[PDB]
Amino acid sequence: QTREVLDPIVASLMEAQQIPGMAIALVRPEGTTISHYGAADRETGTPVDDDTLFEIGSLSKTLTATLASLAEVEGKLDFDAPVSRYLPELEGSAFDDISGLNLGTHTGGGLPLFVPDEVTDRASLMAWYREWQPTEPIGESRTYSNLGIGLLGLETAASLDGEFVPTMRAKVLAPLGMQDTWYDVPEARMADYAMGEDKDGQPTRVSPGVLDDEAYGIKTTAADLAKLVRANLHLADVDAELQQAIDATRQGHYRVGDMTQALIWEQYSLPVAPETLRAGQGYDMILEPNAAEALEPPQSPRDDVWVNKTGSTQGFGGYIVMLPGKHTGLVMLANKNYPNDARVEAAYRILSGLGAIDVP
Ligand SMILES: [Ca+2]
Ligand SMILES: [Ca+2]
Ligand SMILES: [Ca+2]
Ligand SMILES: [Ca+2]
Ligand SMILES: [Cs+]
Repeated sequence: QTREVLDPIVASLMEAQQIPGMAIALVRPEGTTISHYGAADRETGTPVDDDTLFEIGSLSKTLTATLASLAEVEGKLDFDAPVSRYLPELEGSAFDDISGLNLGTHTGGGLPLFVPDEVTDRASLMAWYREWQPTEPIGESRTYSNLGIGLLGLETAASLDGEFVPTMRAKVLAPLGMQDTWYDVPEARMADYAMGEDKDGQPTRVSPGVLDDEAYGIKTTAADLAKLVRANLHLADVDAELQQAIDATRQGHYRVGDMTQALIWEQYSLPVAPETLRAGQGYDMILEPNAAEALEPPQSPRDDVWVNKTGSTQGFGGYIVMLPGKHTGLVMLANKNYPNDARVEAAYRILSGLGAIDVP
């Protein structure tokens, strides 16, 4: 049925991009369909199944955003407040002028993409933040950033008086029922941990690193992510504060050309062209500063949009698309880092094929 539309697109996708295995969740009002394809590990041939864990990379950022938003709903975190209010060890730095909202929208003054090599632990990280000088106007320019969302994770953890991972597990993952979601894959589940393949056909698995948890560290199943997506689409029953936290992550905060930056989530008004989506996932959007105009009539969550987030590691590639107006969402996880253009095309074809959008 749904599988009739889905399966040939995935097969062609996996053949065209030589992806060993995929896990796919389609969320709709009527229920969720989970599909697994191919091998969790090319060398061993172990099949992808209900238990297979995939590195989701920057998809992790949506959880980080969600926890941040929940701290805000509980009144423990103020989004427009200076970051140094919750992290006094940054008092007197640029983070007297940068808010948690800036960090969640990548408008923190040009805070760079990658954690620098000199930063090896928490203490060298906080020293790096104290000394860093903005290179872009705060709140007026977007630079996609691991350091920024990372800091939002640390700001959030302080505001909740807890450690990031257990606090995420207790306040977001457990209540969403996301029990196959891990930051550090336990020894007992290593057999379910899919092996990544890089662009050269080589086995690869993500290494620990500074701010890994906050920015890119999650290993999970497609079904678990579908639960986050379910909740975003108002198709789950969750704690009222959690739902409100989740809803607030889709508030539009900045216009960035054709893209609206919400809280980590990025969105486009419908109808959207695939080329517009592709431009969102390209060099010009991801790897350059883009002018960003604040929406302070803070836009209420919209029901006429394409909401998405890509996430990758060296050996993994993931994509989440939500269409709130159609109560429809799509999660695609692969143990290959294949081009974002191809993720976009496959998503669009799936959703168009399902009748959830129209091509012209
Ligand atoms: Ca405020
Ligand atoms: Ca490095
Ligand atoms: Ca860590
Ligand atoms: Ca094509
Ligand atoms: Cs768990």
